[PDB]
Amino acid sequence: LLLQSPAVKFITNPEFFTVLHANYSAYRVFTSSTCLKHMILKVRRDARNFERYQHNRDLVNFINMFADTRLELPRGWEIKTDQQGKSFFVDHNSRATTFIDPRIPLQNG
Repeated sequence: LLLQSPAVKFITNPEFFTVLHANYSAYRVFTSSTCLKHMILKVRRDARNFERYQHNRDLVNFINMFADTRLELPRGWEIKTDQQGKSFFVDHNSRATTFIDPRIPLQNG
């Protein structure tokens, strides 16, 4: 499940670590964690782990560091927002909701 999600595509992409190192603060979040780094490495080894960790707040916040909110949302996605302005993302294509912004890199192999 979720093997074609933007988050799995990004985390398991050949160039994930290049994109990570190019974002210094994201690099700090990854490098200095224990649990987040462990979860990212588990997903990279076995992508089934992403669905298992999909709503984990630290994983969501980390992947959202890479979101480019200047881009259009991809076809079929909708943003909804909290009274507190927290955004969530509905992929009406797969009828699934996530806190992770689909406008993250490394989506196409």
